[PDB]
Amino acid sequence: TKFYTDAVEAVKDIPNGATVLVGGFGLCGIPENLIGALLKTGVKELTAVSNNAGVDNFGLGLLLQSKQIKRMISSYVGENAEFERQYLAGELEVELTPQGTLAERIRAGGAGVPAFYTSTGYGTLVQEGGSPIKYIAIASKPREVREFNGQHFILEEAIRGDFALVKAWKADQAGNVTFRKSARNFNLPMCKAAETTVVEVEEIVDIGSFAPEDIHIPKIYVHRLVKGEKYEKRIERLSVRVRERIIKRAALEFEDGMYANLGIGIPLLASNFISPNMTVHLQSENGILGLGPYPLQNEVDADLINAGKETVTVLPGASYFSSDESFAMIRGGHVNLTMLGAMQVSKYGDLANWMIVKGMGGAMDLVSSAKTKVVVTMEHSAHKIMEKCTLPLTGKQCVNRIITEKAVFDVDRKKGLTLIELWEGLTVDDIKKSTGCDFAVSPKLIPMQQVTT
Amino acid sequence: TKFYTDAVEAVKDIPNGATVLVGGFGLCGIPENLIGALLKTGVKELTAVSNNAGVDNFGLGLLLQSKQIKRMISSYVGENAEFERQYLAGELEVELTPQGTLAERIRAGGAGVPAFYTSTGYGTLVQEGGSPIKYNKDGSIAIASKPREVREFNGQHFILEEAIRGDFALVKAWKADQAGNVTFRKSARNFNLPMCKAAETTVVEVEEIVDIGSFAPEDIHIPKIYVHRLVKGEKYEKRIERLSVRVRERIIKRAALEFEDGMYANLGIGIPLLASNFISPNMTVHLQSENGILGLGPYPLQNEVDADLINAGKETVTVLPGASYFSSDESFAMIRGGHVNLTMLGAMQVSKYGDLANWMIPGKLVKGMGGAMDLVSSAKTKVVVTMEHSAAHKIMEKCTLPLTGKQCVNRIITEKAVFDVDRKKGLTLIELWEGLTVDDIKKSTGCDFAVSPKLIPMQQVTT
Amino acid sequence: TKFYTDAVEAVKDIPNGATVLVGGFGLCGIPENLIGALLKTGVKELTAVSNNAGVDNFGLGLLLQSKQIKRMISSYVGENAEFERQYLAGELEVELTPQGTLAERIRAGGAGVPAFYTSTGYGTLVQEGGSPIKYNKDGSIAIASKPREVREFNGQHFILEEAIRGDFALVKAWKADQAGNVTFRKSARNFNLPMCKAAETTVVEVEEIVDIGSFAPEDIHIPKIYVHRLVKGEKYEKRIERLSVRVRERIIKRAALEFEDGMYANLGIGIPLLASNFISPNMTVHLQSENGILGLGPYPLQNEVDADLINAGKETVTVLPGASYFSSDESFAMIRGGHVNLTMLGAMQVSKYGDLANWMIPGKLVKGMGGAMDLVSSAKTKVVVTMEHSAAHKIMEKCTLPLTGKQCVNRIITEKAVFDVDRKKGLTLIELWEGLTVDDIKKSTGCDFAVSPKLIPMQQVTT
Amino acid sequence: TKFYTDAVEAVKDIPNGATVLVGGFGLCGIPENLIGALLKTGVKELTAVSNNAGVDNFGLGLLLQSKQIKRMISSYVGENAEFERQYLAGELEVELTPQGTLAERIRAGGAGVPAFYTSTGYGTLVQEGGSPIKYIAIASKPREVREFNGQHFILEEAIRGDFALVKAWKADQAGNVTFRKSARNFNLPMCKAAETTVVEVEEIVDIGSFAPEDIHIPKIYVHRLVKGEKYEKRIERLSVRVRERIIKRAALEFEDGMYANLGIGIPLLASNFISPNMTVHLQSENGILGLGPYPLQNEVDADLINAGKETVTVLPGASYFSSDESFAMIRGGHVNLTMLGAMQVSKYGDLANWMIVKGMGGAMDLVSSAKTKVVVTMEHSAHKIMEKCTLPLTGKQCVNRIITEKAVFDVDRKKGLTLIELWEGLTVDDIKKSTGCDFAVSPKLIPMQQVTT
Ligand SMILES: [Hg+2]
Ligand SMILES: [Hg+2]
Ligand SMILES: [Hg+2]
Ligand SMILES: [Hg+2]
Ligand SMILES: [Hg+2]
Ligand SMILES: [Hg+2]
Ligand SMILES: [Hg+2]
Ligand SMILES: [Hg+2]
Ligand SMILES: [K+]
Ligand SMILES: [K+]
Ligand SMILES: [K+]
Ligand SMILES: [K+]
Repeated sequence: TKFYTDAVEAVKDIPNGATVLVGGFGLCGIPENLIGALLKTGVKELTAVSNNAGVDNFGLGLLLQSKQIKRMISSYVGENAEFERQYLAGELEVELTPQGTLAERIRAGGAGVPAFYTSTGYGTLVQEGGSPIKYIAIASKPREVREFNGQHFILEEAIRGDFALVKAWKADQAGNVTFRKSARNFNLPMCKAAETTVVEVEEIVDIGSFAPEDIHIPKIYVHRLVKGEKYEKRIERLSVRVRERIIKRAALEFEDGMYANLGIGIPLLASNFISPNMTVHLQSENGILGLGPYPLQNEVDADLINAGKETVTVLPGASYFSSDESFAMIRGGHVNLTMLGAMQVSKYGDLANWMIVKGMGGAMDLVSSAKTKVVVTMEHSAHKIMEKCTLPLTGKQCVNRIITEKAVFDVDRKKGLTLIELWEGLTVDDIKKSTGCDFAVSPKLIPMQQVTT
Repeated sequence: TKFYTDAVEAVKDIPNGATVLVGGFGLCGIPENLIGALLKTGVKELTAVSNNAGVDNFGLGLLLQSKQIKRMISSYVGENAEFERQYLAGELEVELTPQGTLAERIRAGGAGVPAFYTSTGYGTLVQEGGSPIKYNKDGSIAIASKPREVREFNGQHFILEEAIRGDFALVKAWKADQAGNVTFRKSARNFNLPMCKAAETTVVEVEEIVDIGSFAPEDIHIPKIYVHRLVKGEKYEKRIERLSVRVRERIIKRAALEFEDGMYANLGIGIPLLASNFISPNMTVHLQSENGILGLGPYPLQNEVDADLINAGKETVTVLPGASYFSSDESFAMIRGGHVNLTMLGAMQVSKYGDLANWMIPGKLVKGMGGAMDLVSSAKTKVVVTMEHSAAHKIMEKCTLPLTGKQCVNRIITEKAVFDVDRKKGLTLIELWEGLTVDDIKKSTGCDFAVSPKLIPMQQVTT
Repeated sequence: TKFYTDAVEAVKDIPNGATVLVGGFGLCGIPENLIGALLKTGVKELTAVSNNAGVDNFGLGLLLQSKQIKRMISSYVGENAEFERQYLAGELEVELTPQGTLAERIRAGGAGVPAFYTSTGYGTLVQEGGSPIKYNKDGSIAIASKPREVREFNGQHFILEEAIRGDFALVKAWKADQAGNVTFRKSARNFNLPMCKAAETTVVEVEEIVDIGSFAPEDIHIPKIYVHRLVKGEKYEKRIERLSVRVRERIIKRAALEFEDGMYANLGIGIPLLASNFISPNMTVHLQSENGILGLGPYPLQNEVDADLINAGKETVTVLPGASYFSSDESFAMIRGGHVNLTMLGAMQVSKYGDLANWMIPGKLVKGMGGAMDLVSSAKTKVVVTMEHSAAHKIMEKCTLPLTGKQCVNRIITEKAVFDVDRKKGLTLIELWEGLTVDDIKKSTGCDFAVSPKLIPMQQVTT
Repeated sequence: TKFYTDAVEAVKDIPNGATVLVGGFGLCGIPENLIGALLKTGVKELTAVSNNAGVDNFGLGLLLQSKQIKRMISSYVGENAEFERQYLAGELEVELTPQGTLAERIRAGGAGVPAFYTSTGYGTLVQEGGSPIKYIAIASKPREVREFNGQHFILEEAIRGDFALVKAWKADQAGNVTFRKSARNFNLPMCKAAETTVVEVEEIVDIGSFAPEDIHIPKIYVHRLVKGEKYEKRIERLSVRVRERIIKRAALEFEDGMYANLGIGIPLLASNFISPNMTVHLQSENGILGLGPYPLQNEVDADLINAGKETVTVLPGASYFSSDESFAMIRGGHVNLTMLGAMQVSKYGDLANWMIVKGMGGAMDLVSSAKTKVVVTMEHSAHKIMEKCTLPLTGKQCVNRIITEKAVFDVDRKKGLTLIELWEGLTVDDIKKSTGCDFAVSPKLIPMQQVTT
C-alpha cells in the first residue's frame, strides 16, 4: 500500500475514458476528497460505476456538473436534477442496474467470476433489454435466461474498473482498512474490483489498532491510501424524531422474531405500530440489520442512514455489512418479509413499481426470492390491480399479498387473487367494481383488521 | 435465534440422508460438540459437505468411523486412514472439489446464486468428469463425476459450477451475543462463515455467550439473521493435528530469490515455505494462507501454540503485526481474483507449455486437490514451481498425471536449472547450475527449449 | 390428407386472433382462393406471417382492406398504399423481419427447433430492438420491437431468433396427387414450402390434382405428411404485378467489371442488375434470386411472360439453361452460408469501416429490409455497393440511417471513385475517374482514406 | 463446377488432419470411388463425419482398415468389427451423435447457422457429456441446456468440413445433381457444408435433362464432379419376401391414415398385421415416406433400404428426401406414432435403449417430440420397468405406452404407470410382482387385445 499526502497525486494517472468505481450510498461513505481531486485533474469521458448519482452539487454530481462523466452504471439516480437533465437530453449515458446485481457484479469482478446467475430482473427490462442508455442511440442489451431447480435466472457479467475511489473510516500504517456504520455499502466490494484502488480515510492509525479478525478490507486490496483533507459530513435528508387504514393493517404483517425489509412510506410508517412486546428486526439494503427509530437532532450521524437516505439509528445488537453482503442476504431469501408500495400489481403477482426514470434501486432484488414473503401496500385505484401490468415490471409472479384501504388480497402465482379481508362498509361487489380482474373470495372473509397501537 | 443448552436437542431432527455442511479447516474451527451429538442421534446416510475429513478419530472422522456418512464433498481428505479405506473400498462416496470452488458454491448457495463461472478446474477432471466418486473393490471407477460445462469470457475458459445448499449447517464459532450475533477466532473461521448462510437450518456452537453489545456492530462476523440455533459447546479439546514449533537446499536457495519487497505470495508446503526463511529482514513479504490468513509469521514457540491458528499445511503458526483473518470464500475470492502476486508450489510434472500435474497419482495418491487448482487459476498471478529435476522426466511435452491447471505455470526451478514458461513459445532456460551445460539439461528434460541469450549461472540467496 | 371441393369449408374453423402463415413472394405463389375464402368467413384479428403485403387489392391486401389483420410479420411491404396507411396510422401492427430470418424461423417452427443463431440483423434494429411495430397517429413509436440476444461463435456475433409456428398455413402449390403429395411451379415456391411444415393445420390450394404416381417419388416437393387439407383452387387470375418485357452509366459500366467467369452473384434492383447486361457472352455468370432461383436470364418477350417466374424486384423474368428453383429457406440458407460469391447492391450510406445503411429512412421509408440484411451477412461473400457519390455525404465516419449490416461492405463504386473497404484500416481509393484528382474525392467524402499506390483511372466495360 | 475424369485428381489435395464429410446411410449412397481414391492418396488423421462406419471392408471401413481415420463423428457404428476394435482399444476416436442432430448440425454448417437448439439428447449423455471419445483420454463435453415454451433443449453447434465426399445419381453438364431413392440421406446436406465438395455420380447428362424444380443439389454447391468408374452396388442385408403376443398387440396401435415410424424387430413385424382396409404410412428415418414390404429377389435395389439397412420397397405415392429433412420431419412431431423395442423404461417414461456401444442412431430423435406418441414393445422381465433406469437414457419422460407379453401400460410423465390391459390368465398381482414400481390400475382394465389378422 502506497501512502499519499495529496489526493491529486493519488489519482493523477486515471486516463480519459477509464471505468472508475465510486463508493457510497447516497451521500453516505462517498470519497469526497478523491472526487475533488478528479475535478482538479479534469479527467473525462469516465464510465462511473456508482450506486447513486449523489445530489446536484456533491458526490458524483460535481463530476456530472463538470461534464466529466460519459456514462453511469447506477441503481438509483433520483434527487439530482442536472443528472436527469443530461440523461433525458442525450448528453449522458446511463445503465440502470438492479442494486443487488450491481453489488454482486462488482464482487464477481474482484473474485475471478466472469459471470453468474441471479433471479433479479428476470421478466423485466433488465432481462429483456431495450431501455435507453443514451438518446434512442443506445439501448440496453438483453440478459440470457436459464433455468435452475425449476426457476428462471438471468446471466450477469462481472464489473471490473480501472480504478476504484473508496471512502473508508480508518487505515492502519500497513494499509488495512475499516468502514464506519452504513458508510460501508459499496466501498468494500469496490475495493477488490479494480486494477488500482485508491482509498481515502478519515484517520490513519498504528499497525496493531485493529483486531486482525476485524479488518474489513485487508491491505492486499488497498493499493493507494490517502488521509482525506476535508470531510463536510453532509446529510441529504435530515429526519429527526385512508392512508392510516392501510398503515394500520400493514402493521399486522409483523410477527415476533421476524426479519423484515420496509420500503419508504407506508411500510416504514407501519413499523411505528409494532408492539414493544414483539421483536422485529429491520434490514436496510444499504447494509444494516437492526434499524431503530429516527434520531434525536443530536444523535444525527451522516454515516447512518436508511435506504431512503434518511438519518436513522440502530437498536442494540445491530450489525453493518457491505452492499454485496446485504443483497446476498436478500437474494438468498434470509429476510422473511419485504413490504413495499407499488403502482400496479397483476392478477398473478407481477409488480410494477420503478418506472413510468430514477432506477429500480434494490426493489428488484427484494422481490426476487420465493423464500421471502412480499407484501404490497397501495391505494386501491384507474385500476392499480389488473390482469396484466402496463408499467415496466419489478418482478414477475412475486407479490404474495396486497393491502389497499379497501381490501386485503393474498396472491397466488397460479390461482390468482383471493380476497381475505374486507373493509367494514364495503361489500364484495364494491371490490369487484374497483378491481381490474376476477378474484376468489375466501370462505373465511373477515372485516379488515387494524392494529390497536 | 433459538438458544439450546443441549447439543442433541439442537440437531435431533436432522434426517437420514440429509445434506449437512460441516465447518472447519483440518481440526481448526470444527464443531466438535455438534459432531458429538450426531454420534448420539445416530442419524445416517449423510452427505457431508466438509472441506476436510478431520483425522482418524476426530471431527468428521468420528462420523466416518460410525458409518454415518454416505458421501463427502471435500477438497482435501488426507491424514485419515479410515477415510481412505472406505473410499478405496466402495464403502464411501467422495466428490473431490477444488477448495475455492467449494467455498464459492456454498456462498452461492446462500446468496441466491444458482450457478456461476470459475476458472478453477478448467482443463482437469473437474471440468472433464472422470473424477472418482466411488471406487469398485478394485475394478477402477464405480461412479464417476459428471463434467462441468465450459464457456468463454474475455478470451478465457471458465466452467459452470452450481450452488451448494445444505439441509443443515454445523458451525463452530467463537462467541455469540444474546441476540445470536456471532464471531470467529483467527483462522478457525474458514468455512464456518459461508456455511452459516447456506443451509435451511444453521446450528452454531460457540465457546462463549456474551452480552448484547459486546460486539461493535461493524465487527459482527455472522449477523443473527443467519443463526437459527445456538448452543454453548460443553467440551473443547483444543486438539492440534500438527505441532510445529520453532540439492534440496539449492532449490530452496534459488526459490528464495523469487521474493520481492511488498509482494503478496502464497507458498505451498515444503520447499516453497522453507524458502521464506531466507527472506531478508529488509524486505517485506506478505504471506497468504488459503485457510484465511494474510500475514503468516514463523512457527510458534511451544507456548505460543494456538489451535485456532494453523497454516494451509495444518501446522501451528503465528502471524505478523498487521495480519488479517477472513473466510474461505473470501480467501479464494482473493486468490481467484489474482490479488496474490506469487503462488509458489511443488509439482510432480509440468508441461512444455505450462500444464501442471500435482494432486493425483493413478490410484496411489487420492487425497484431493485442496486449493491448488485455485492457486494456479489466475493469469494475474505468477506461478512458480519448485521440484527436483527428474525421477524419469518431470518436465515433458504433455503431462501424464491428472492436471491441476492448463498452461498455468510461469517458471520452474529445479536443482539444475530455472526455466521461464510461456503458453505459446514453450520453455526458455534462463539459469543454469555451475557445472552443467546446456546439453546436460537437454538430456534431463523431456522436450525442446530455447536458451536465453542472457543465460546466467543459477543464483543462490546469500542469507 | 383431407380433400375439399370448397375453399370455405377448408378454412372455416380458423379462429379470431389466429396466427396464419400465408405463402407467396409478391404476387407469385399466393393462395388467392384461400385468401378469398377468408374474406367470406370474415375471421379477424389475424397475425399474418407473410413475406410481403401483396398489393392494394390482391393477396394479403384484400385482407388488410377488410380489416382482417391485426399484425403482419413480413420482410418487405412496399407497393401497398392501404398497408402503409394502416401502419403509419397505428391501425396495423408490423414486425419487419429480415427475409432469410423469416424463412429460417418458419422452417425451425416445423423442424422442432425452438431457436437458432444467425448473423442477419446483427448490429441493426433487429438485434437492438427499436424497430417500430406500431406507430402513434404521429407521436413516433407506440410499440417497439424487443431486442434479440447476442452471442459469439468462432469470433463472430450472431443473434438468437425464435421459431415461428402458425395455427394455420395457407399454401399455394402447383399440383397435388391423390395422396396429397405436392409440388410447386418455378419461383412460386418461395415460402409456400417451408410454411407447409410450420402450422398445426396446413391448407393447400393447387391448380391441378393428378394421379398418384404422376410424381417421381424423388421429386415430391412437399410430402403428403405435411398436407392436412387440400383443395383445387377455383379461380386463378395469374396476376402480374410488374410487367417487364425485353453518370449512372459510368457506375453501371464499372460495376459490370465486378463479374468473373463462373461467379455466383446476387444483384439488387437498379444499377446492379443493369450491370449484368454488359456481361461478355464469353463469360458465364450465375445469377441468384433470393425468392428461390439460380440462373436468372434476361427479361421475357411479352409472350414468354409467366406469373410464376419473377425476380426479387417482382419483375417478370426468364431463366437460362441449367437453372434451378428452390424454397425461401433453402435460398437464404444458400446466402447466409456464403455460397453466393458476390452480392452487389445500391445503398444510401456506407461507413468508413463498411457499415451499410440501405433499408429505412427516419419516417419516410418504411417498407422493410427484404433480404438485404441476409445478403450482407456473410464474410464469405464479397459485397459491392453501387451508388451516386454525394447528395450531402453518403460515405462518412458513421452512418446516420438505420444499418443493414455492420462492417459488411467490401467495395464501393460511385461515378467518381472506387474504394475497397476494410473492417479495420478503413477506405482505400483504388480507382479514380479521369478528370478528378485525389483532392476532389477528399472533398466529396466524409472521412479520411488511404490512396492505393496503384491508383488507376476508373475502368469501364467495353461492351 | 469443375469436372474431373480421375477421382484421385479430385481429392488429391485433401490435407492430413482434415475434416471430411462422407455421405451414405449404411452402404446406401456411399461415395465408393472417392473413398477408393483416398486409399490411393493415403491422406491421414482424418476426422470423418459419416453417419455410419460402412462395414468391415467397404465404405468408411476401408479407411478404418488403412488407419486413415483419427476420429469419426457418426450416429450408428455397428456391423464393423475392425471399427469396434480400434475404438475399444484407444486407437480410434468416436463422437456418437444423435442421427437427427448430426444431419441438422451439417445443414447448419452450410446455412450460416453456428448453433441451434434441439430436444434430442436432452437428459442423456449427449447433454451431460462424459462418454468416451477416446481411451479414458477424451470424453464428450456437455451441451448447454435452455428452456423454451416450458420444454428443455440443448445447444448443438454447426458441423462444417474441409471437404465433402458425396455420392449422387446424376449430374448434368452444368454441375446440377440429383439423388436416387434412399441413397440421398446425408449426401444432400453434406454437399452444402464443406469448403470443397466433391461429388461422384453414376451418369453425366445434358444440361436440360432435369426439370429446374427438380434439381436436388444446385450446381452452386458442387465444386468438383467426377463420374464414378466402378459401382459394386453392394447390398449389406439381403431381405427378400410370447413374442407373437407382443407383436399381435402392437399391431393394434395402427390407425387408418396414421404416419408411423417402426423400429427394427417387433414393431416392424407388427406392420404385417395391418388390415388392407387401413392405410398406414411408414416413415424411414434414412429418408423415405411410404415403406412397402420386402422385395422379391429381383426387385432388390441397393439404393432402397430401410433404417435397419434391409432391402425394401415403397408403395404408390411414396417420397424420398434428405436426412436433415427426415429428422426435421421427426423432430417437428409430424410422425404420429413411433414404436420401438427397449431395454428399460422408467415409471415416468424414461427410455433406455441404445447402450449397455454402436450408437443411438435416430432413436433419440424419434422420442424427442411431445407431439409424437411413443410406444415401446419389449419382453416383460430382472426388471425392465422400474422406478429409474440404470442403463444410459435415450430420452426422458418420453414413452407413452408399454406393451409386454403380460400387460399394456399407458405412461404419464407425472402420475406414472397405469395398467390398461392384462393378459388372460394373469392377475394384477402377477404384474405387480413382475414390475419394479407401483402403478395404477385402469377402472376399465381389459384382457390384452390381439389383432385378428
Ligand atoms: Hg425440468
Ligand atoms: Hg373497471
Ligand atoms: Hg483455448
Ligand atoms: Hg530422457
Ligand atoms: Hg465485435
Ligand atoms: Hg463535405
Ligand atoms: Hg416460465
Ligand atoms: Hg422385484
Ligand atoms: K415471494
Ligand atoms: K499465472
Ligand atoms: K463481405
Ligand atoms: K411423446
